Amino acid sequence: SVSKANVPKIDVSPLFGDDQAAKMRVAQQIDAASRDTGFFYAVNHGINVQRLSQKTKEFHMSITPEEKWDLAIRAYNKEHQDQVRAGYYLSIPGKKAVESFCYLNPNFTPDHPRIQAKTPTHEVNVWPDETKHPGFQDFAEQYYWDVFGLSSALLKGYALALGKEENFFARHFKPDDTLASVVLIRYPYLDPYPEAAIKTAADGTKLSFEWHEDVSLITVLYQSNVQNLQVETAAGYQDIEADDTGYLINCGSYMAHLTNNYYKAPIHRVKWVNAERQSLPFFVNLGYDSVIDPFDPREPNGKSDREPLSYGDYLQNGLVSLINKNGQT
Ligand SMILES: CC(C)[C@@H](NC(=O)[C@H](CS)NC(=O)CCC[C@H](N)C(=O)O)C(=O)O
Ligand SMILES: [Fe+2]
Repeated sequence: SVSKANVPKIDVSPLFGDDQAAKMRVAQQIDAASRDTGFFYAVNHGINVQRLSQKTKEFHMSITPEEKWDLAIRAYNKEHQDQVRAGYYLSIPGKKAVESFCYLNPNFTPDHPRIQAKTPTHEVNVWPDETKHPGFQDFAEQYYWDVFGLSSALLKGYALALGKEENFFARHFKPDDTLASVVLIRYPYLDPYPEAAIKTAADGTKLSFEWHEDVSLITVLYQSNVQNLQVETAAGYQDIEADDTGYLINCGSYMAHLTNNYYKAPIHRVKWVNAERQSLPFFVNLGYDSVIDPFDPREPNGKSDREPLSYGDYLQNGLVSLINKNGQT
């Protein structure tokens, strides 16, 4: 018998306003969720998720093998040595079902100083041909800034929840240098479904992606309406109900580090379900040099003995570790 996780729906609209007490009431709800299962749905967020889903589906269903090779990351195309993060992550017919397209900050151009310095984790996005995918790049870049704006507001909520001024996290989340990424993931319907793409957990559950903590400050996720996620609790895994009108929010391991595990990064996994669906995360990453001094909200003085960790070092190590543990996606 698998139980269902308590995942509250939080109206985040006050975080865009100037009613300070209303913002505190949202923060209290974020705090409560972050100390319980670690997940909540953000509702009344203002993002046109219908258009997001439609445009993503048009892209996934119309891109051809030729185009996928041309956009592929270095794991799938040895010619693209500069594409570790950004580009197309191919499926492998009969072996690997999932495929995805990842893009980074649109402001990362050949002229950007971090690109000119060849700083790790910064890359210039690759895009399909405008004539084959009209409006796709325009849509995707605007979506990046829309979800950036929602994420900025959420970070104000997290700061207030922890007793800090509302710009405590957001001041490090800047359009000019954020390492945040969008991933447009297609999980396909397949018949027969390749057995190599199904993992069996210790408890017998069939999975598409094994247990992990997120490499992020927070993760801001839109998924279509097919139940798939489970969160670990002390009493075992619990199902997270789907909601295709809201964003599912959780903390990543950078938040756990800087709060001395007061807000844990929830361990979660993806159940195998044979259904055509979309999983569209935005990983809220800071800048390469961003450092937040850790603190412990449990102590009156907030003192922590944990070392400050540069976000760039955290991200570089975290991305590689996730591939080594859970496989190349
Ligand atoms: C659980 C979902 C978020 C999704 N999984 C995922 O997106 C998983 C686990 S959080 N994430 C990753 O592989 C990290 C992608 C990082 C990205 N290439 C980048 O360079 O920034 C899924 O549906 O499998
Ligand atoms: Fe995750």
